[PDB]
Amino acid sequence: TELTLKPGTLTLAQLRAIHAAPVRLQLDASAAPAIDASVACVEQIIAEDRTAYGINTGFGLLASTRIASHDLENLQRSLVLSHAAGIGAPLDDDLVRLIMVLKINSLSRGFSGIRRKVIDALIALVNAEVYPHIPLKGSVGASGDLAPLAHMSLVLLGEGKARYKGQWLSATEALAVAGLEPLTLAAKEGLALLNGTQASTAYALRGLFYAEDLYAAAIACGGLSVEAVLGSRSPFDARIHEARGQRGQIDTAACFRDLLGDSSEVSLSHKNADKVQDPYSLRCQPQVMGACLTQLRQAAEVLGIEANAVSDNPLVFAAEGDVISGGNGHAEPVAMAADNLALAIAEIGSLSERRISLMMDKHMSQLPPFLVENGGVNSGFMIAQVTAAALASENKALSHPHSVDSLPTSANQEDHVSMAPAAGKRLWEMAENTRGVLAIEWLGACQGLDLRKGLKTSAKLEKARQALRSEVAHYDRDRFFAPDIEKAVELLAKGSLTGLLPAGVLPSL
Amino acid sequence: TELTLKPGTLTLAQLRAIHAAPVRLQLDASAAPAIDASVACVEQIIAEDRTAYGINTGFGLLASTRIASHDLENLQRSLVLSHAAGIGAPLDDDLVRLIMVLKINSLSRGFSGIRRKVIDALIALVNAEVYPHIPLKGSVGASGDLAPLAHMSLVLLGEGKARYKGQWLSATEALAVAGLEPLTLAAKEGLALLNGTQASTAYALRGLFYAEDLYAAAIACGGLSVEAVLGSRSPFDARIHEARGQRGQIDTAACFRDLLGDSSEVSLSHKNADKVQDPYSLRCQPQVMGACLTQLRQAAEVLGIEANAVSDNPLVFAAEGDVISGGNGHAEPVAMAADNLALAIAEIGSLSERRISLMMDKHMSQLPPFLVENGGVNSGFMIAQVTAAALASENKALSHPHSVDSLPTSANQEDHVSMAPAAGKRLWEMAENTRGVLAIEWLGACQGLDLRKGLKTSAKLEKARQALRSEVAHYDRDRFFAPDIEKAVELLAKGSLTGLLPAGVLPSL
Amino acid sequence: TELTLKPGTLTLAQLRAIHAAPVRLQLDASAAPAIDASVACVEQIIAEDRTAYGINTGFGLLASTRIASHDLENLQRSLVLSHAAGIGAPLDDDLVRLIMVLKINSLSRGFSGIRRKVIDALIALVNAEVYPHIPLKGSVGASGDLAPLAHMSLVLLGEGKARYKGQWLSATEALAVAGLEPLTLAAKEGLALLNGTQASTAYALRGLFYAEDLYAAAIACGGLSVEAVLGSRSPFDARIHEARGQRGQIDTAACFRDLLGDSSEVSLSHKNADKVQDPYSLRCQPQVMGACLTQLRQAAEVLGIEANAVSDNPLVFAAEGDVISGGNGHAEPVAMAADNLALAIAEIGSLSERRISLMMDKHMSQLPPFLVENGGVNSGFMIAQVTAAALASENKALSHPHSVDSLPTSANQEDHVSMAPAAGKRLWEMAENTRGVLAIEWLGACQGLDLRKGLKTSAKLEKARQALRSEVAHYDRDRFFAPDIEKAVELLAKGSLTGLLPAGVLPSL
Amino acid sequence: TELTLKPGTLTLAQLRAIHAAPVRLQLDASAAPAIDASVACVEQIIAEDRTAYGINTGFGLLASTRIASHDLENLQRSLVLSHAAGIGAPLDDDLVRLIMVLKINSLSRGFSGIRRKVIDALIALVNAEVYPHIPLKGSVGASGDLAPLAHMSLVLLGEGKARYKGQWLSATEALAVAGLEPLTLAAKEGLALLNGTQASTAYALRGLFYAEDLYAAAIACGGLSVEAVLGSRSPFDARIHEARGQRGQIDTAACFRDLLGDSSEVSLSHKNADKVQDPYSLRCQPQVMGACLTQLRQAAEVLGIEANAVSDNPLVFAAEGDVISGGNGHAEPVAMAADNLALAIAEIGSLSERRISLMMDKHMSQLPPFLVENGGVNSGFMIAQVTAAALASENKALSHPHSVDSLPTSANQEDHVSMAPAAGKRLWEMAENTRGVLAIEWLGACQGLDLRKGLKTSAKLEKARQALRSEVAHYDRDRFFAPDIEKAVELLAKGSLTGLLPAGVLPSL
Repeated sequence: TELTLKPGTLTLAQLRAIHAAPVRLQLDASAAPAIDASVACVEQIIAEDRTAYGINTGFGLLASTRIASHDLENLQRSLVLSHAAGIGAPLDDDLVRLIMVLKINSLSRGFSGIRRKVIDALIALVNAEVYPHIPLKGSVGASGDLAPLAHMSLVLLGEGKARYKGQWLSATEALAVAGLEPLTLAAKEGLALLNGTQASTAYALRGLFYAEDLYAAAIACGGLSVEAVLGSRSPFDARIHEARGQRGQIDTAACFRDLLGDSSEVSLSHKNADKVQDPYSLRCQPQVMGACLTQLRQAAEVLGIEANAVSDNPLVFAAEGDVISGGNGHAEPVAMAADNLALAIAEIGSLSERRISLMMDKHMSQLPPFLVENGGVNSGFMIAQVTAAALASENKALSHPHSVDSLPTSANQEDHVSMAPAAGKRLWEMAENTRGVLAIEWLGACQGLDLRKGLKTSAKLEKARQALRSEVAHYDRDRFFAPDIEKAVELLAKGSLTGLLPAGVLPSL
Repeated sequence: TELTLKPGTLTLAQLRAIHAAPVRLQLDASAAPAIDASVACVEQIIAEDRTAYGINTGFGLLASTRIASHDLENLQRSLVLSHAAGIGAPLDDDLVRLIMVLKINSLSRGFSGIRRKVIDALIALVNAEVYPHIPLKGSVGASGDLAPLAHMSLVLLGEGKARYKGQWLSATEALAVAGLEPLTLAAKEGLALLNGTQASTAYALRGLFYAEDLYAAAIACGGLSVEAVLGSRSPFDARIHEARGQRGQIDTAACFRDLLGDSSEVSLSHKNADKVQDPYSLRCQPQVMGACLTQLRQAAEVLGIEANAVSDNPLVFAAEGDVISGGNGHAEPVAMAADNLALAIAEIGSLSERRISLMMDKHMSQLPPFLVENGGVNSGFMIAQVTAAALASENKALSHPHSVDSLPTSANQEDHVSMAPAAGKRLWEMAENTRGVLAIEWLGACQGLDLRKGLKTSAKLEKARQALRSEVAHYDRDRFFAPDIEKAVELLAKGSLTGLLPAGVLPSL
Repeated sequence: TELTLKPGTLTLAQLRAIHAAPVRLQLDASAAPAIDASVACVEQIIAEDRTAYGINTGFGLLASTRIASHDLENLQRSLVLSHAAGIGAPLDDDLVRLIMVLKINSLSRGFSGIRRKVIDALIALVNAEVYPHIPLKGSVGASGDLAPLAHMSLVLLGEGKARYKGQWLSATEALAVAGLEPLTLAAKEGLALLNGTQASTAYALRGLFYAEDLYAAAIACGGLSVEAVLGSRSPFDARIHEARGQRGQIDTAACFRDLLGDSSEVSLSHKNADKVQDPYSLRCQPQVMGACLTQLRQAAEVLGIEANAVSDNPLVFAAEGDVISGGNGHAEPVAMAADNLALAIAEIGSLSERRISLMMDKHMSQLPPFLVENGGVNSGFMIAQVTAAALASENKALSHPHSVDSLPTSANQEDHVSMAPAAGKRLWEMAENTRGVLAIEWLGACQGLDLRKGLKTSAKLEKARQALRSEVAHYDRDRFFAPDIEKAVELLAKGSLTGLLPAGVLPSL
Repeated sequence: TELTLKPGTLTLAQLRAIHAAPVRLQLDASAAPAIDASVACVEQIIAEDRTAYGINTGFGLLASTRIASHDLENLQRSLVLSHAAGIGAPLDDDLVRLIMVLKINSLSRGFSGIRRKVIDALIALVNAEVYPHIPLKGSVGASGDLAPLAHMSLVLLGEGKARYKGQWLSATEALAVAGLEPLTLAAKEGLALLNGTQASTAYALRGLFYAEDLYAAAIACGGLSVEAVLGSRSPFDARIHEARGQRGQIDTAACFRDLLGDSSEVSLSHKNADKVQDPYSLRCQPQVMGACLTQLRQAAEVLGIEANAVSDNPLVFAAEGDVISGGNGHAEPVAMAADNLALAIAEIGSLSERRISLMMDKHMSQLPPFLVENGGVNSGFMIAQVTAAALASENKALSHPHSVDSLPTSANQEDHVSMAPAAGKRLWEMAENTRGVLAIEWLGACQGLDLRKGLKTSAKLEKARQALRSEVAHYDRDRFFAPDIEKAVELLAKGSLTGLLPAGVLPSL
């Protein structure tokens, strides 16, 4: 798991890996020159007793006031302490890891004027699997994610706390595990740490990875449902999608053709396989899942760029000798990317729920009502369908956009903000909702196919069936339903179906 | 502390108490007649070989078919098992208790035809402080809260699991704690347990109780903020509110006058107290908070009725010998009550946030910028304000209504539902958001008052100052900020400020 | 139509009539003393050279500075002219009248310090049916409906324009139609006219009247649909609704029983009336429409009061000789009331849409597919149903609440506002959507009942059938569909079915 | 204006031109072979008495049943008549034009099996500027825009009505104007006309064009606002945006640099140009407007493809001799493109409002309060600002996604739909809101720059001042404000500032 980072070149697949599992990283040697050059430029500005806002200038009245080196050193600590004003649930370690790596990535490009040694400290925490406490809420994604990044930065100073092996350690305990001792920040370093969009970006990246996972599961589940109700393959005909010209849809049908094949034992099992027209939940899968693929591709485009962005402030341009203040802390693009992903995740679940609904209806599924025999006496999947409906509906309200709101802070200087952290975070729960729907679709279609005694579907959809049946049995007589849904959900969360989808379809896969 | 329950007569204050703390209850002697008559009618139907859907009919083709009663018993168990298809986090014990008591309340009115012994089993679990596991999601609040209620009912059967003294026990161990053994259900009892609106109702009642808590706190917090910035008392003059005629606003201004009084040491400290106009976030508090009061009163009224409703189906009318199938499981009124509460919770937070923003602006507060001295190098409350902004903004999307959505379930027999569980559960997080804003407002105004060296506000507001300062000190120089927010939040959560509000203002207080 | 106004006592029924048609009004003689005393108190303040903000002070630098009387009058003009900065479509005459009468109503209570003669001028425009141009957008309902009330007030000054007999006139031409000459305003008079919540309130009252109209039509439409698909009357049994205890639902089922009766020739046409269970869209009509009724009642309570409110600023209390600045211009209660009404109008239409969907499904309706004979070649109501689905869906997004948003204006002086105008005006379009759905249900049910050859429904529902068939014939063979829907909508808009409803059920009826 | 249409190759710039103004078009000679082959494939299927769904089968019972050719002509008429079930206001002529051209473009690709004469008829109507009546609402954008396209198609049959020179004519008169006589449709032709996404796509393309128009105006307005308050040009430094890597932001800052230049007479007027820090509303224009550019680009990509799509059903593949039923009538990609455009239009307006708020604040603008001198008695821009706040706030609710909603229609065969028409049409009003805000910003910045006596801004920004000042004078003393806003809005609407923006930035420009 050893990543040698060339700053600014992380790929979405690399980000997914960093999000998914611990990492051992090292900065590429070629990053050192620009990083050290940046610090040298700050050191010269101060050595020449020059005044540079964000570098050695104070605040408010002192904003046009050079600062005594002792006080400059002190100002750093005070900024981090006061800015660590976040609240709510701790982030989990995988997400904290991602955030730390994005900050390392950005700092290591050499425009922030921070000492290499502080970057090395963050790298050491990551390699040691020591994860600073970071509370979920507080950032508005403008100037940066000041509070969550400040909470992160506390551990560096020997403040706050960090998790190691699932247990909270004091910063000193935690630093020691990393082979570190508390740091003392210099000019510009507090700002270099607290400014930026890494929390916002990390929140949205997890939303993306979830959206991708659910896309991949939905193609396999949708394939099984088609098979379970003896659906047609004609909706996936390449000529249909070429004639439309929508690329998400073209690629989506291609995926369906890949998992389903030209036919199967089960589909060959009935004289007529298309005779009657299929419902839209089946027949329009390429169009709807195609619209979702494009959506998440559009988001991923924006987020993969932001993961490599230089997002602090002000920026140090050592090549010019320049220090400049811009607005890259404003995470507006991130906020809209998260609101875009919301549409994708919601509609993936909505279509799956209608496929479940379809399999529940005797007049449409060519299956026993509620997917069970002895129907007078058994309810079978009846309430599972209800749970799917509850989950799906939830996503309509959750899809309301956060990127359209803003409140001015600090006497109207921060007078427009992105609300990107909120946008990204709601995607995690929408993904839980859509994950439960798909898990119930999975259960339904596999039950259904079982009822077409001994008949098999395609090679990849048989693997999908086998993966489920490894944990949950055919539903005979009524039994406690919930645990089956729990197991299906966990399987999906573990990416059990992801490997079935053709590679290079999804942005980070 | 012993509740002697006359079914159908629980008050909002009793409901708050059950939600807040354990309960010991017993049915009033006057309850037996209706209960016994109800069961007798069901027994008579079955004895008279009569057919009654929901009593002794099977399902589907058997909807119009009497069932071999021995099969009838099994049907009850199959219903509970298959209907227990809920998903998500376990509800906490306080909410399970409330749900159980609501179901006891309803069944004990004598329209459900259930055996007293089954009510008694539930009463024993409550009194033994044994709380069946109930998953958060699944119900759409139409037919009833089938999934959460079935999970609850599993324990009665010796299935599922229950929490005791904070630990999960097997159903049989749990039952034994309560002095019970597994039950065998009889005719209509499965449906009597599963149908109804008790989960939805419980969810929205927790939402009301939080909304009331936050209202009370906001009156005190807003009172401190007025004093901190040397605001006027003129906006609260009773003649202003009488001339408008809105009762929420009239009662709200009366509370403000109660807590602030006609003047205080602090207010008498400045020559002019009204000369200049105060901003709307001050001047319009009775108008905005009064609107919120009304909204939560409108909701309280609906939920207080629903807490005493007979909500299962079909209903047994012993007096006429009738069993009738209706739609009382449809929780539409609860769903709209919860969406109504959302507006209150959001606007209480929005107004507090603007009061916070006011306190940060030197040109508005007559206080040091960001409420701290040594401004050159100290940020003070600067990021806490941002956090307040993030929390409040979140509430805008969260207030999108759930009561306006619906999906047809079970082959379109259940073709319209309420989505009340979703509506009420989101209030809990909205309340965390607003609670956070108010904690920061509380922190700001006490800080700000502190800077008016040695001056006191009114008798009640000084107690509010006292409560906080017992956990969180005055902010001198920048320090780790978040722990102070945590502490103020917890204080608020514990109802530290609720007692300051005058009697008989809030529905359940 | 002569209304003799006793200010502050208008009823919801009186407000409906004013909204519905031209009015001829006059002030009750008993109102003169308080109005005249209010003016004298202002004149005394001015004469005693006392300084009163809102009365004789300028603005900003002059806000606490008396102004030369010559300027005092000029100030009045500049306020109206500068404040008339609204935009968008002209309000129609009915709404302009409502707003005018509301401002007459509030001014006439004698707390505003305005000359009776200006009130008289307004009354004169109303009675002459001369309606000032007022643009739709601009107000945020905080301080008042400043822009729309400024536009209205222009005409009093001989500025702006007014509609008479459907044509725009110059203000001078317009004034002369009303027997008036351009007015010159005195101290406090500009604020008295522009401050207040009359535009917000008028917008929300029209939404209420619409919601009410749609409620009544939905009871009759719901009743026809029950008859068309041979649904049961049992869901309306009074005992069911009594047992729940919700007053809206109790009253709603009373209405259904009123129009349906115990039975009908059609209902008696089919052996079984309860055998099979009705779909929720039928069976839960009392529960859903009852929730809607409660909502619109809760809204009505708040708006009927606001219609009688004294909402300008500052307020003059001649009895004490006091002038007070308060926040009555903040229309938060009206904004929440409108957001509440949104839930009602949306859910009335959602339930209707589902009933339409039921009538289209041969497996549920017991009617030919799509309600026409010769289905192999006729599409019948197939696309009309789609149109109803489009209309219902729109209302989900339109139901997003406006009362949860705010932007600070006037340098954070007006730092919290209500957005009530936006909240109320969207209700008109939501009503248009729900009216379309109901129109299509009406057409559907009458068609379906026609197919029950010669069978009659109840006496009031046959009246419903007759009202439609007088304009729209039975659908034999496919024909241009749209003109049918247009006619049904227009019929509903004109209240063709409102008279069927029992009196005293809806707030203004 | 003579377009020679090569089917499937329309560019966004061509689509803009078609939306903006009348067109004379002709089919390229290259289109005939495929058009003719498709028809011939259809005619041969019928001549061989083979059975083809959507070609020669009836409906319902006849779903698998050929039709007597005479009846086949009748079935086409019945389809158009019954499907013309739309409702609401008439679309404007420009939009009807765009729809007709899109339908011609699609049919002309030769996959629909429609006679060239039917295409020629639509082309004739377009060339004659005869515009069939089409009602705004009814379509759910799945199967197609059946209702609006049927309404359009009526005229072809000698039914319905059409607008010519602003007047409604009967279909036959309209047809005569185009040199036509009523047509009789052949097999599959009704479906070929009614199926597809042309209405959906036309509605969203107008939103895109509006969004673009407002982007362009916003750069010029934002530029004037920077100059008016003496803002810095440093935020636009290319190195800042290069370091982030976002292309939308890069292109946007480039645009700001183009319009502003390195400096101006006004900017050189003040010693310091960056000294003081600018608010986010200024400083973060590249970041926020860049995110908006990206959003509309992502939508334009999808819509550009969709304007050229083959979207009816079923499709005729003459090459193979195949007729296939697919889901291209499902307009999901268009629904999401519209919801995406909503975020852009909202945030452009939001940023514009905050710049207006900045300009009103004397502590922030370095200009007189409310942009007027003699402030004691003049209110100046004070209420214009409130109007902008109202408009901007409206867009938050309107931004709620429509693409996340769906209802099953037509007996559960159309069980998932896109709601693309609603999604696109809400953009038109959101653009009116944002246009109003930008108009007010324009007025304010020019007012303000005027107050920097005699000083000029950049070459392009002076043209912007000139454009406005040609219709609206400097604001001296308070005056009727609204007409100035109307005039500014009209100027913007006519594209007055669009030409200032560098070429190659916006998708259709």
